[PDB]
Amino acid sequence: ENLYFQSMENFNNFYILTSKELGRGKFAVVRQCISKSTGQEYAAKFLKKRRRGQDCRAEILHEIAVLELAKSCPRVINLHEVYENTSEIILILEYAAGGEIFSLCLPELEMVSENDVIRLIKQILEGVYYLHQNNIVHLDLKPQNILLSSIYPLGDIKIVDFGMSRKIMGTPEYLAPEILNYDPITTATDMWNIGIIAYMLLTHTSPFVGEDNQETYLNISQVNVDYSEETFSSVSQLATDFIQSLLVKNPEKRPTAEICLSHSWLQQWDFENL
Ligand SMILES: O=c1c(O)c(-c2ccc(O)c(O)c2)oc2cc(O)cc(O)c12
Repeated sequence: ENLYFQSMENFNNFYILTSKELGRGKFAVVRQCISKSTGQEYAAKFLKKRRRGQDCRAEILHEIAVLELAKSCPRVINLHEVYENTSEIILILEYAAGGEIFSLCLPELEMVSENDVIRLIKQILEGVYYLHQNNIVHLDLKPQNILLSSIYPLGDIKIVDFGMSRKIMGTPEYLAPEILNYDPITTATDMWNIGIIAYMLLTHTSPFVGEDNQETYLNISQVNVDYSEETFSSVSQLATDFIQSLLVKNPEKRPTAEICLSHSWLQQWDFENL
C-alpha cells in the first residue's frame, strides 16, 4: 500500500506525544501531543485503516473531507494536520481541554446554571445549523461527542467524531426512532439528539435508558420520557417545551436547527449591554 499523508518520521520530528491518553475505541486511540517548535497542544487521533476485515481508508478520507469543509465553523473541531503510517491515519486536531459535555450531565457535577445550558445548546445549534446547511448530518451527536474548549471557566463547544456523518446499530439509548425503523437519513435525527442533550444537561438523567436494551428500544419507539414534576422541579417550562418539541416520534414534526435558534427559551439579553 502507497501512503498519502505526511510521513511518520515527520510526525516524530515535529511532535512529541504526552502520557495523557485522551480516548480509545476498538479501532482508534486519541493522545495529546505537543509541537516541538511552538509548544502548542493538540489531540492526535490514530485511526486504524483496516477494520473488521474491511479497508477503511476511503471512509477516513470522507471524515477528513468533512472536517475540512467545516474549518470556518468554530463549533466544529478544526483539523490542523494529517499523517499516515502503515496501519494508521493520524489526525492532528485542535485541543479542547474541557472534556465532554457528558461530564456536565452526571449527578456528581452542581456548577451548571441555566445561563450555561442555554449558551451551550445555542452553540450546539449553531454548529448543527452550519452542518445541515452543508447537507452534512452528524448522526452520532451523543453528549460524549461534543467537547468543551475549557471548564475553568466554562468555554465553547466543539463537535467531534464525524465517523458516522453522511449526506441527507450504535449505542442504543441515543438512536433516533427513525434509525430503529430503518427510515432514511434525515437532518431531523441530529435534532432528536439535541433534545436528548438538553434533557441530560438539565435533569442529569438519561431520557431513554432502561434496565436492558429491549426496554431502551421500547422507550425510544414509544417516546416514553419522564417529564414528572419530580425530575422537572428545577427545570423551566421554556426548557421543557424546547425538549418536548425535539423529542417526538415523527421526524417531520421536529423543528430545524434554524427554528430552534429562535426558540423563546434561547432568547436572552446579556445584562452588561446598553
Ligand atoms: O477525543 C477526541 C476525538 O475523538 C476527536 C475527533 C474529532 C473529529 C473526528 O472526526 C474524530 O474522529 C475524532 O477530537 C478530539 C479533539 C480534542 O482536542 C480532544 C479529544 O479528546 C478529541
